[PDB]
Order: sequence, then structure tokens, then C-alpha cells
Amino acid sequence: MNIFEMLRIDEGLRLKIYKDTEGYYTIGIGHLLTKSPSLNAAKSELDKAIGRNTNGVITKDEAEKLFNQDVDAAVRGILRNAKLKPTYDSLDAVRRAALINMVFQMGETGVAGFTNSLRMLQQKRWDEAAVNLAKSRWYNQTPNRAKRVITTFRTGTWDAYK
Ligand SMILES: [Cl-]
Repeated sequence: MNIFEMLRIDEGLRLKIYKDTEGYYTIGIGHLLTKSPSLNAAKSELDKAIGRNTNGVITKDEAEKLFNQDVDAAVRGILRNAKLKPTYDSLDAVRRAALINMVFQMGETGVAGFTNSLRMLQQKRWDEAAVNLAKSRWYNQTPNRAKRVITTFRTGTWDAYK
């Protein structure tokens, strides 16, 4: 198991424009297109992202390419962020994948807002961090995916994904 397989399980794969759990226009492996309610603004972003006239449909390779970019952007955003970087550097490899997962889903800003939980992860107080992470909108809205991520932080193994 690795970050790519983990995120592919959590996000799934759709080759046609769809709406996410928040109701936003998305495509591929969790690639957010726009928060705008316009399906046209969505198609326009999509064509911009792919570099061709897509009419809302992409191929598997195209989905995979967006996915490579998104993962790369996520890690990098973590490494340039004063609140995230110290937590990331402190963790083992499996738990690093859990943090990349949260950032891919909610963005750097959202994650940087879990101040108390990050402080608990740095200290390696696993059980305590798991309880604090669950007191969030994130956990209440996407509880099955949140439990998987939280279990990963708690255990430092890929058990929740096997
Ligand atoms: Cl893009």
C-alpha cells in the first residue's frame, strides 16, 4: 500500500464530471474543478486543465495525470507550510501518507486549522490525537473515510485499508 493506492480507494475514479460530497464539480480521482454552481464554468476549467476540448469526459490516462499532479502539489504544499512541515517531518512513513490524505481532501488551509491535533501528532500521543481529530466537521460529514485516516494515525499501519 502507498499514498496513491490509498487515495484511489478513498476517492474512487470517475471519467465524467460529477458532484462531490459537498456538491462541487469534480472529475477523475477527486480532482476538484470549481466551487461554482455552473456546469459551464466546470467544463471550462476542465478543458483548461486537460488542454483540449473535452465536453466533460476524459480518459483513464488523463485522470491519472491529474492525479499525479495533485499528489505532487499536496506534498509540496505541506513542505512549504510553516504549520504543516514540522508535523510531517516528525512522523513515520505511514503516518505521513495519512497527513497527505487530509491535505488532498481539504487543502492546506483546512488542515493547518487542526492545531491541537497536529500538536498531539508531533508529541506521538496517538490515542489522544485520534479522539481530537474526530471532533470535527470532517469526521461528521465523511465518517467512513475519516475513521480510516484516523486509524492510520492511531496505529501507524495500513490495516484500515486492507
Ligand atoms: Cl490543474
